[PDB]
Amino acid sequence: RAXRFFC
Repeated sequence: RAXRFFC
């Protein structure tokens, strides 16, 4: 996605 939560 944007890499806020899954990074």
